[PDB]
Amino acid sequence: AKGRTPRSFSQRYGKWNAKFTAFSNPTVASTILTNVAPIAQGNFQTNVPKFTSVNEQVSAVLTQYGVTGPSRAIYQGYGLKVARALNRIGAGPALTNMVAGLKAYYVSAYGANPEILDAVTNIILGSPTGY
Amino acid sequence: AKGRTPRSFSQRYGKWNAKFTAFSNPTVASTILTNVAPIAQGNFQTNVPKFTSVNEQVSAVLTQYGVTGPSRAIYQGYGLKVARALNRIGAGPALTNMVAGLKAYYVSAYGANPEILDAVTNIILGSPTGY
Amino acid sequence: AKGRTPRSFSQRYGKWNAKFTAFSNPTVASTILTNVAPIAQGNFQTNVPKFTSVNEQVSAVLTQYGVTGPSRAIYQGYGLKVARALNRIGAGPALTNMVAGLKAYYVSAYGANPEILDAVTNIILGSPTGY
Amino acid sequence: AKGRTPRSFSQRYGKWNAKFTAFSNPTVASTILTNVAPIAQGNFQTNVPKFTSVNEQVSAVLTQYGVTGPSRAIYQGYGLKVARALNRIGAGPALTNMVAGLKAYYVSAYGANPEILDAVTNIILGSPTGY
Amino acid sequence: AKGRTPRSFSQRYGKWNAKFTAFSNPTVASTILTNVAPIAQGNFQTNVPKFTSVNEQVSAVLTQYGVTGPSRAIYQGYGLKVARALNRIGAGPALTNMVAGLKAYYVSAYGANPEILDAVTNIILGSPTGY
Amino acid sequence: AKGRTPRSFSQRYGKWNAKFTAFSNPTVASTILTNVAPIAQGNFQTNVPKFTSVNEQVSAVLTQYGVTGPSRAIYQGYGLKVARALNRIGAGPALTNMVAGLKAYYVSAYGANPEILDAVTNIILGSPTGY
Amino acid sequence: AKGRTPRSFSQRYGKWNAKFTAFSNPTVASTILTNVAPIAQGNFQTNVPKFTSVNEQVSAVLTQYGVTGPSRAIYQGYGLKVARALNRIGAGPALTNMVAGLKAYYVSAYGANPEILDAVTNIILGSPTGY
Amino acid sequence: AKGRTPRSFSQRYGKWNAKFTAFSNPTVASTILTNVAPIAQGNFQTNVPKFTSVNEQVSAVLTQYGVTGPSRAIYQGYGLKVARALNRIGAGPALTNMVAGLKAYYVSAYGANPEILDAVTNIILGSPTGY
Amino acid sequence: AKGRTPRSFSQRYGKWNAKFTAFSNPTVASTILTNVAPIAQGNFQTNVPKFTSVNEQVSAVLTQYGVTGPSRAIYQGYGLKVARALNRIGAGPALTNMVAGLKAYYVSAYGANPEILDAVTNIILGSPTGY
Amino acid sequence: AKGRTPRSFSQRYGKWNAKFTAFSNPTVASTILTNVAPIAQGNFQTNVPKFTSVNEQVSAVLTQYGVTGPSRAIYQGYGLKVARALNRIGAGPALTNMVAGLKAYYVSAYGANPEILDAVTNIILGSPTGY
Repeated sequence: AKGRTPRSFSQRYGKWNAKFTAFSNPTVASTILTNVAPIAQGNFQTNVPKFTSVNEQVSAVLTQYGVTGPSRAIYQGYGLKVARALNRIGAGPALTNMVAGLKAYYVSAYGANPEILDAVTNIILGSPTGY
Repeated sequence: AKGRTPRSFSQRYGKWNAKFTAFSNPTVASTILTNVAPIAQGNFQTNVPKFTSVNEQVSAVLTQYGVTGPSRAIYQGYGLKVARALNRIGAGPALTNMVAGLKAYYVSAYGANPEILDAVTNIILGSPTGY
Repeated sequence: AKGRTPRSFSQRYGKWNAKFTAFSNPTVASTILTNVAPIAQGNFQTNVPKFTSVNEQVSAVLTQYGVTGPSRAIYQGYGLKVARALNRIGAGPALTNMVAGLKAYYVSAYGANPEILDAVTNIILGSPTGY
Repeated sequence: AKGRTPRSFSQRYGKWNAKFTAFSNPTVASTILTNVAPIAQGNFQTNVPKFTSVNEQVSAVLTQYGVTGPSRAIYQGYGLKVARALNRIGAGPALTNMVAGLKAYYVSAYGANPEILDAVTNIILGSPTGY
Repeated sequence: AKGRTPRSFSQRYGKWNAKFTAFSNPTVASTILTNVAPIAQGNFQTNVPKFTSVNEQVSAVLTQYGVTGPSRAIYQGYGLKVARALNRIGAGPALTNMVAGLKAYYVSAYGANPEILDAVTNIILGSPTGY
Repeated sequence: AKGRTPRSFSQRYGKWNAKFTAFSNPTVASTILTNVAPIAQGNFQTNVPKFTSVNEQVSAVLTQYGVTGPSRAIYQGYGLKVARALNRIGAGPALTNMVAGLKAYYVSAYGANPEILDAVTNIILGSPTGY
Repeated sequence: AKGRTPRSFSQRYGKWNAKFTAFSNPTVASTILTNVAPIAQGNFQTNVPKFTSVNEQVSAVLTQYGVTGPSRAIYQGYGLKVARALNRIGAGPALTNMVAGLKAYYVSAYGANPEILDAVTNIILGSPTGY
Repeated sequence: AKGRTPRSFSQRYGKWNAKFTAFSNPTVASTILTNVAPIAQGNFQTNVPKFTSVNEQVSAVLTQYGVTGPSRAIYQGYGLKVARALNRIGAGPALTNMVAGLKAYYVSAYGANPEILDAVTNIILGSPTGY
Repeated sequence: AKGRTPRSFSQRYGKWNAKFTAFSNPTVASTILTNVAPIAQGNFQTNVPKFTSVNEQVSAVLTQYGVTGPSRAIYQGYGLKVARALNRIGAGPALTNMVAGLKAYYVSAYGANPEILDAVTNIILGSPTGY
Repeated sequence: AKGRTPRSFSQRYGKWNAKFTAFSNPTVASTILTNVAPIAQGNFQTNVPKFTSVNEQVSAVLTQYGVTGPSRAIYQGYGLKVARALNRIGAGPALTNMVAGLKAYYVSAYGANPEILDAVTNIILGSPTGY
């Protein structure tokens, strides 16, 4: 019962502004954040290492291909994207379909190199295709 | 002088946790949010109508094709993605490159229909390719 | 969701000014800095030794070549730049590309001597080219 | 009488730690920042418009050449670098020397396109060489 | 009766440390600085414009000769040195002696260019020799 | 990011005045100075003996040449100058260049005696030229 | 329903005089201007930077070509006109048509130089024709 | 002594804001407007009839050529432009140059018809060229 | 819409008198001036040091040439005029043109000495011609 | 006893700021302006007609030479300049000298036309040379 009726700009803005003005009260924000602190810490500790390690391995791979500067971010980004998929749906044919989709995305929108995308996918999933 | 040295999971977690604990203070959160409220309201008012209108137009287009349920989300998402591109870099060859990249992304990763993607790109940009 | 919409000068100034005013509060600044103090100390302790060593060794090299005064800053700066690259991406073909680019930068913009740049690169990376 | 005797890692660390511990005091930070707020606002207002305008113009130039994603950052960064030089020393032969050095830097280290570098320095300085 | 008897390291250190420990008192420091604030402000206002103007003129001169980076500081420093002399002893034969001595100093110790030193002392004093 | 934009006299005066007014606070000054006290003591103890010994040796040398009164300060100053160089850059060709430059400085600007300058350089470095 | 019936001189004068006499009331003018002050400030802040930047760039271009005095105003005006077009309709074939028409206008009516108009169009739009 | 030193965006905005805030005071606006009312009425009375009559004559001319809707505004605008010129500088060769420039302007930018432009300038000035 | 219609002496005088009478009101003058006070202070602090320094240097140059009395004002005037140009348009060919024009102006109208004009433009701009 | 001692920037600024802060008082400004109103009116009435008539005559001259736009201002200004001389010193050899100096000024610094300057001088003084 959250997205059942259409909400126009006026309604979205009104409700967003009401909730923002409410969260800016000292007691409201303090209470909410102090109560959600341990769960947030647990979620960070559960999820972030899988992505920090991907950062480190993709850095190792990018240094061997001579990629420097902001052009590194491209492949770093792609790697993180793949890791997200592996975290969300697991390994299997769906992950293969998403890896192909992500490679097409990056190659045709951002001019990424298919060879370095294969190298990143190999360091993350074990195979260039990911089977 | 922000992303100059590599940060491991320990350093990221420690700094994120220090900042999250600091922001949970009543005075800190209330002060920051009460100071940034008008700029946030202005940015919302400046940016969201361009996306609410895309929502309504793509809804109208999707009803003409019989798309129902979560399958609508796919195309809605695509539309917003395209709108984001138009908002960020502007109209021109870069926009056509990104539209082609997004079409490849969605068709090959999420099994989207090319005809409905063309119809959505037409209602948003004016032509299926976006020239 | 940080650099997705373009920000004009008035928006940048409004947000920067709101945040500067919020941080000037005694409670906000004291809380944030007292929370991030141990992490800042740890980052300083892990990173700065690598650069104090470079300072010492480039000083030793510059004394043997007769460089005095602000002209030492030139080469000191160059050295630190190279060290930054080594701290960021590691050794390999990428570090080679960046060392060549930095040598071109300094020789063309600041009238540096190629021989002393080779000497600083030799004392830092082990060889003039840096392989 | 600031950089006259050599400082080792332990001396730099001790002094940086002393000053950082002192600034974390509520009264010290509050006083310093509340006193320097108007001058910081004046400096922001004097300087930042020159760079936001460069951002917008280079965005326009980059959309006509088909550059998307983090590849834009490269050229954006280069443009800002050039603007920095024009703000520091002004127009003249020194600016020509630095523009040549910056093009060498970016082309050799980050693999930039010479034509797009020419277009960016043309929208900023008026000429590809910058005379 | 200030520098009449010789002081060894132990005596210099004892007295310097006594005075530094005394000035660290809240009342001592606050009283002394609050009392000397207006006289210090007047001294600053009286003296600094003569050197800000020298900075701007030497910058205009250095851009015409293609000097960039730390190599500018050399000439900038020389300029300020000359301005110091002009402030202290005034124009006349003593100023000529000191200009010759400063040129010898800079050319022999820091590898400065005689032509740019002539241009700098010409923008400051009106003549390359300073007569 | 400290000397990247040009500051005029009004900006320099505004920031200097703000910082001077802030430091005159009892808590600000007392906290900063009490925090930097041990590091300042350590730096004094590390550096000042090398200069008190130079004072003693140059005084011994000057008594053997009949130098009395303010004329002693000249050579004393030169001695300290030379010692500064030795403490900063070390022994080598750069120290030779700086000793030659300082000799030219003193002989041509302050009318010092070349023989006594050679004697002071001998007592400090071990040779008149300093090799 | 504003421009539907023809209005002669006496009707325009009667209505203009009525509205001007009404706005001269203290309460009327005070209320209207106090209510529109924030929106006016916002419109100024969003629009004027784009034109001040044009002023500085065209000033730089005109100094390089030797234009002095009121003859500068000519080209300044032209530049602003071009900028106005880019603000209103955007980049594309319509902006090309408007730029060609504006060049024809100024070269025929005000004796402007075609090559300096090309240089102004180049600093503003990126190209002499502005494609 | 009004346009002698360059004003940046912050200076223009500051002065415009100060003046706009001052004018919204009840007494300031009321006084200024009730003082300038008779002079404004006189200026309106002496100037506007020349343009109302031009509007009527150009309306009559446009109805004879079949121009309807917003396409009328074009020529109406053109006529007023010519009328402004005849009011500012008078009849003569300068008016010939300006009429030629205005025709080139409107024909190249707004796609106006040369025949209807000749008819409008003939009903206004007496001749198609305006001699 | 300020200088579009010609104004005779009666209109200029009537409007000037109305505005002078309005400004003499206590509330009007007080509000306007109190509102524009900080911007005026900032503009004074921004611009006047450049001209105070020029006055001081030109007086220094004039004492060396034996110029006394109101004859000094001539050259001071020239100097200030030159500084004005440098503040307005910048350095470049346009400044060369205006310096030549100012020298011709002063030599032909006021009987100034060409060599002393060379000396003044030398102390201000760097060379007698000003390149 | 007004210009007998040299005044530095801080003295000029302090006195100007004192007088400006004083004049912003309601009573001070009101009293001064209300007292000087009739003298200001008389000075305006005595002087401005001589310059409005010059404006009208020079407009008539410029229209028959084909001068349009901002280029008119040049000659208008020149004319006013000449009229100023005639109002200050009157007719005679000094006026011939100033007319020659003004023609040199305008032709060299602003690229004015000698023939149109002759026509302006002839309509103002009766002869191109002004004898």
